[PDB]
Amino acid sequence: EDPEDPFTRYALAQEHLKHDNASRALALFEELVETDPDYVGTYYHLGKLYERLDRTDDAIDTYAQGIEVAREEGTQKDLSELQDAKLKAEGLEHHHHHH
Repeated sequence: EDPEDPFTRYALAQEHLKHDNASRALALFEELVETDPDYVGTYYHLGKLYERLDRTDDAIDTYAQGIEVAREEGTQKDLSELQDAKLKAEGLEHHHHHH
């Protein structure tokens, strides 16, 4: 187990969230997207973190990317959660746009 492995650094990013180092967790999840666009588990947790930081628009984008890889690469479990997490984010700022 190295913090370079996708699941390990993902789980470690969750630990950074718990230590209030949300900024360090943010960088981990954002890198997880750019390097491993396949890893659906990132997109959920990164978007949730975006909503915390009032980056709700960025969250919508991350969930949408997640949806594509959830339906093809992930499972229906992933797909439903990402579609759900964005539809509530559409109503946070209530300034959501047509994707």
